Amino acid sequence: SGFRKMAFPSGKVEGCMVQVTCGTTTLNGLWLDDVVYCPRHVICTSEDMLNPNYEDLLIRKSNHNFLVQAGNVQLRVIGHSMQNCVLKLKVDTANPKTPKYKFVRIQPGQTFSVLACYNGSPSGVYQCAMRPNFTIKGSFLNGSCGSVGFNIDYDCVSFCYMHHMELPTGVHAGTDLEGNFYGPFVDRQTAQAAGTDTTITVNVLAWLYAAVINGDRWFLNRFTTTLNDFNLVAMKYNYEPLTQDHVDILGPLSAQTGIAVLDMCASLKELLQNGMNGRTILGSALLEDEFTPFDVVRQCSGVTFQ
Amino acid sequence: SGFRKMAFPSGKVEGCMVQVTCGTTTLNGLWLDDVVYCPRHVICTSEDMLNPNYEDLLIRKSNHNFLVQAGNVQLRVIGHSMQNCVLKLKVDTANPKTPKYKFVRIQPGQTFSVLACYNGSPSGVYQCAMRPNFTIKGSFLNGSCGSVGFNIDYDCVSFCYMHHMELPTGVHAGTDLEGNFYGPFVDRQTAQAAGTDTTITVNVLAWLYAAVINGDRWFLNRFTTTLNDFNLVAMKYNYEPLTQDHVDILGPLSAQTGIAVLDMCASLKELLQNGMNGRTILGSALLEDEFTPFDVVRQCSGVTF
Ligand SMILES: CN(C)c1ccc(N(Cc2cc(Cl)cs2)C(=O)Cc2cncc3ccccc23)cc1
Ligand SMILES: CN(C)c1ccc(N(Cc2cc(Cl)cs2)C(=O)Cc2cncc3ccccc23)cc1
Repeated sequence: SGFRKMAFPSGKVEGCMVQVTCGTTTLNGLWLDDVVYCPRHVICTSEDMLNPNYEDLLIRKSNHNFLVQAGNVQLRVIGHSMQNCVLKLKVDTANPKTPKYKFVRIQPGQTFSVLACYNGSPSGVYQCAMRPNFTIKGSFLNGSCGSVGFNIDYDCVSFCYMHHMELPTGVHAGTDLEGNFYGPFVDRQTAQAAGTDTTITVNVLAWLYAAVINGDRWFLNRFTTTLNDFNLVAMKYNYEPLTQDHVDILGPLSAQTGIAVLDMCASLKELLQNGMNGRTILGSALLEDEFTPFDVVRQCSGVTFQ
Repeated sequence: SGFRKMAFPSGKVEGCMVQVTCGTTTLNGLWLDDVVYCPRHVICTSEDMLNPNYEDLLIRKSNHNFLVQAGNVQLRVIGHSMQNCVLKLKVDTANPKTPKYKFVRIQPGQTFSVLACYNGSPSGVYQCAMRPNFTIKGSFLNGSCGSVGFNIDYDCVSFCYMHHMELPTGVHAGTDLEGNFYGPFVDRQTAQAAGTDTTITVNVLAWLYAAVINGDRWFLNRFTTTLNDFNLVAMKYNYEPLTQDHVDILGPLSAQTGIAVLDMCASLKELLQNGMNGRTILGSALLEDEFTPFDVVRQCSGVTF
């Protein structure tokens, strides 16, 4: 038993991290086969970032303007192209540690592990959720750009996030590995803001199921609700709508605990109306929404990765 | 900016994990050079566990009673010895992925990463503190025994924890890599209970300094405290005493922020009195005590490995 915010083991991703330098800008790149992926803003000075024309900035760069370092080993750049907000550096050396991998774009509410890096070297690993406002609450200092987020399924690393930006509120924004931003953000130093955020309802319900699995049941009640009546109440509390798909995804946790999804919805309904009355759930005085249904099942059933 | 509970990258440890089977019992082992380290209870059945005599159980074993699997490769056991509550299986093959490593015994309050494993395969990585009552608040299912806890300094893995047991409260107990239990716990299925736990005061203070470094000052006040008046108050909230050593360890964070350690102690005193009044500190509605002063500096300064 016990329930912790748990990252995927980072080894397969650690073997993919490199340092990318262009002029006075150094950040991280992801080295898969013979391509290094990094934020295209590696080609910018702080002055360029005010109003960059990435096409024009890049056309002035040659292969030898890009210094790629994999630990101690200099990789020679033999080609470069941009895809959306990611630069792709073709190198002379295929990464021999390249894992089985996919590039996947995730939905708001989905979690991933971040391997925070500086100078192509890992600092640490933590879990993030893609918020409904397409930000993440990360821990990123200057030089962290090009750090990635990922999930593992068996032996397949699904890369879902590359780090580009910190917003004024101290939350973080980035792209998928095809360089498409999550959220209405641009890679220019201009006035940009996290939108009003909402609570990831399906994840709170997953975490209530985690609480029940772990012996915390005080919030269960004799009541039920329709999906419709649940959503009418929860939307007043800036909770995301719960869909039939969310209900279906909670099926396995409902079956393991013997608590019908709509019965857990009735419990959550009462929690939103009454608060906790000074009690805690899994050692938290807040309703946690950064655990997916899969995160709970994976942790509570000991799923491993080969 | 931002501040998260952050584990060490697990790659160096992932390369050390194997599966150890003795009879019907399967758990995890740690393969460094030509030795596999695992809990000595791998030689027990559930029936053996009430009052096992491990000397007597072990002398009955041959090398070939121990099945060690490193992925697809069977490692041949060529010797075994017991050191306190750990079994050392000598194997015919040195682990080529052996990192630079040390075995360390940590103090209560110190943090480490756990790589939770089943069947010699990693499930996930999280950060833990050795509680003052010598338990850890982990996430461990049956089969997790032999999962290890560790710190990294650059390229050196310091192994500090091996997982043996879950207590009735759902907290966890284990040993150092020399097989000495943290706390008064024993590897027997006897009634054993976590003592009353306390809050790791020096860590709460570190985390308040993390909050200040991250741009949040709402909880500060105009007051100071003597160290003695601080301890008199905080002990009423089941906080560990703060020692002059703890004050000294908070020096660098105090100097970075311009907040005197005793001034931060005055803030903590008021937080315990008032609570948060609907606010959070670094996204938490409770006072977090599983970040050391070093964890804060490491994370706020971007130390890499
Ligand atoms: C000099 N360069 C290349 C440069 C590149 C990126 C940044 N910025 C600002 C912006 C990024 C985007 Cl995308 C639009 S505006 C950042 O947000 C980088 C950044 C990322 N993550 C934590 C940070 C923490 C502090 C300061 C900057 C951080 C500034 C300069
Ligand atoms: C059959 N075997 C070898 C065996 C070995 C250990 C255990 N126990 C009970 C005890 C361990 C110790 Cl040390 C003394 S009593 C555990 O606590 C293992 C364990 C560890 N971590 C999460 C657990 C969660 C559920 C159940 C058992 C868990 C039981 C059988």
